[PDB]
Amino acid sequence: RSELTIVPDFYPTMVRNFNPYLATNLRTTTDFIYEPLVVFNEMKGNTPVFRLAESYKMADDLMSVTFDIRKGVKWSDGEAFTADDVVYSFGLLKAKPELDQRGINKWVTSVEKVDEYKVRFRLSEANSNVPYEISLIPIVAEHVWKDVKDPTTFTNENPVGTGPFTVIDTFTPQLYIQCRNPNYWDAANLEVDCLRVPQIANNDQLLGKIVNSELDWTSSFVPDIDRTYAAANPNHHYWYPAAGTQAFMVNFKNPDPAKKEALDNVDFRRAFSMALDRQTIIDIAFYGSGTVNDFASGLGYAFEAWSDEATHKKYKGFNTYDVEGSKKLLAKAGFKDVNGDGFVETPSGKSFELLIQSPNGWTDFNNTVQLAVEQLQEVGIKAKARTPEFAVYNQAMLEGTYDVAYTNYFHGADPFTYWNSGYNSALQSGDGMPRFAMHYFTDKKLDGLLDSFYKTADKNEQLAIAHGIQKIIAENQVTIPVMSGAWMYQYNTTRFTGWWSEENPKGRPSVWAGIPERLLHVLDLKPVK
Ligand SMILES: CC(=O)N[C@@H]1[C@@H](O)[C@H](O[C@@H]2O[C@H](CO)[C@@H](O)[C@H](O)[C@H]2NC(C)=O)[C@@H](CO)O[C@H]1O
Ligand SMILES: [Mn+2]
Repeated sequence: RSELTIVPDFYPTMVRNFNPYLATNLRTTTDFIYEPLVVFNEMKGNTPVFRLAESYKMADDLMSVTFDIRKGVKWSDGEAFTADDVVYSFGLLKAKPELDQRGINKWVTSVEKVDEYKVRFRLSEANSNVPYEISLIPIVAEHVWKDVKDPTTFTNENPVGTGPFTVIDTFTPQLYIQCRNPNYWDAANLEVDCLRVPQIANNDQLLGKIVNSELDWTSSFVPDIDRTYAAANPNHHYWYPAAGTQAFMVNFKNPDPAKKEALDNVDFRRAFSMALDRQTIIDIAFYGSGTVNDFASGLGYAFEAWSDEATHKKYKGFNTYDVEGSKKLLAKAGFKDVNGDGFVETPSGKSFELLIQSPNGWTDFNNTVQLAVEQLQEVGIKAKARTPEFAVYNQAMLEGTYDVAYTNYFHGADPFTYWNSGYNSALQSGDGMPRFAMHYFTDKKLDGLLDSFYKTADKNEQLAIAHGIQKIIAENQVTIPVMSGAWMYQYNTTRFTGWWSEENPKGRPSVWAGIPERLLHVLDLKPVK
């Protein structure tokens, strides 16, 4: 039996939860258990790869879109996959908005069933990118979930899915094995029988295992990769294609008076920013992987084609290592040390220590925070590294109780994914939404520009919109962008072949939940002969 050992996420222990709509589920639920209608290859310019849906047609006015369901597709329990499943799934999100992870309810007014295998989504507002948005909403089995009294707490321990791996062959606190859907519609193209998911708590435990070659597919941070991982075995391979932005997010509505006086001050944010030595952070915390990001808007040099150089040039200085500039700005801004501790107090003389957040186990981020704390001390800003578990880290943000958090973002073929997910105030409310836009800075014009991006197909018009987004975010130094990272990815050729690589760059190679292309990738693998 071919078993592919994968690590899409860390856990202290394995807790059986296959609910695609809950943040507490196993990260092998979406894609593998519940296959999407379509999987957009974001690397290749967001090209749709059709799976459960055969095709789709967006109306010319961009106010609706139809999807043709592929006939002959079955749930793991033999029942047919039809339009009823899609209709029910979005209806569920309307019934329980906490399960709405994309904020899709705002855009989709209704989801009508044209026929057994055809559904039509009607929008509340024009969005040519709605097909992409729809593709990220998990679709569950209506014949099963209609009998579930409370979907919000349903752990779905014995899942019925459309995906390649639905059989829970083994489940212990330290390991679970997800095997082949006995009724998979694309069975002929699946050459991997089981997904082997061992319990790994953090980057330290992962390193020990990966160098010992007991893993096949991973996307973790690995220190000194060449010496410690690559040079240790000819089957140890990796590929780090460029990815999105990484930055420190500040909470504009921190409940502490002193902290809010600091964080909700653009001069302080710029001074915080100039204190950071971005290159040293990349060299030290990331071992030279990644590039400096001195775009106040967080755009990143990779997307320079979308940048208005003038805007970049004007705020670049506030996003460049400059100790003297940082201290001079703090002083000019009225931030001074009035109690002899070497740290600046707020203008009203209040003391504060910024608790910088980064998830426990994410050593590359943890090291970045500590480096940042030390760099901030140089400019007189008092801070301390905190490493709460991801759940806590994430919660403190949805609830706005954190101070500062270092984080990465998802990355698309253009800056929209980044700007929209990291700044649209619509994504700042609602349980079930990610952390990305939880800085609590809001602007009507910004939201308008963002929401207008896909209302037009005129690239020159979209560029004009992009420029408008750039200058609002840059002007307000909403976050403290630091760098553009990469899709960390490691593969072992000991047991399987067919992996994506620089030489076979089919798309984002990551195995993390949220990278739907992982379904396509796994379907390219085959055990060694
Ligand atoms: C865009 C995003 O939020 N991606 C998340 C990933 O960062 C995260 O993976 C973890 O990222 C850390 C920071 O680079 C790594 O140190 C850590 O090793 C890595 N973990 C694994 C298992 O690869 C994943 C998983 O938590 O979630 C994504 O949402
Ligand atoms: Mn002081």
